[PDB]
Amino acid sequence: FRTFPGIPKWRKTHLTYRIVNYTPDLPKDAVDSAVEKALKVWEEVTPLTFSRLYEGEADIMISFAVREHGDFYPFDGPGNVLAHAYAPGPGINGDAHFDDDEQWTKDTTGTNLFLVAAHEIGHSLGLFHSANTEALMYPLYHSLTDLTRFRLSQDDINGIQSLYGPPPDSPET
Ligand SMILES: C[C@@H](N[C@@H](CCc1ccccc1)C(=O)N[C@@H](CCCNC(N)=[NH2+])C(=O)Nc1ccccc1)C(=O)O
Ligand SMILES: [Zn+2]
Ligand SMILES: [Zn+2]
Repeated sequence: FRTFPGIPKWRKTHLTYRIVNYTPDLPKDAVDSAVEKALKVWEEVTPLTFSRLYEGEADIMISFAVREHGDFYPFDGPGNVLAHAYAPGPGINGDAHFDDDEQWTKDTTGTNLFLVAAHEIGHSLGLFHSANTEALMYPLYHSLTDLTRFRLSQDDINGIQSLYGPPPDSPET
């Protein structure tokens, strides 16, 4: 995890997101699921909340692109960069791009989209590669016998929480 020159942090908890386009491999709902999942993954370790917008300009407008797609980060075929994302902010910032020139799956068999989505989103949220191998923010793909149990490492939470931090358990004191 990391911050930025100005400290990454949205001024609102009620965030919005949107998938501009999908990949010629997965179904729509399936793709959106990856985000829906990535979001929840962080929702578990932040007070933040999310909402989808059938139309309009959402805060996190997730949009895929192959090869060149603006800026200076030209995709190229399958493999390599699976998905990249920038710190939070207007314009290029907040957004997240995947590789449309790559296969995708909804579980541990292909390049688990959600698994990748929870990484890119991390950049969007305001944290970068962490110092743990079990972490999904690590600069290397990481799977599990059962992703249905997957979780972010303390390394990841460290930042996501340090920048925010959800409330304690209700049934307490
Ligand atoms: C590209 C961006 N996103 C990562 C996701 C890594 C990840 C880890 C754990 C769970 C999900 C996702 C990514 O796609 N990394 C690439 C490496 C990009 C190197 N770029 C460069 N040198 N300019 C990656 O891991 N590719 C890859 C694909 C298949 C197998 C192994 C690695 C990043 O590197 O920060
Ligand atoms: Zn990009
Ligand atoms: Zn990364």
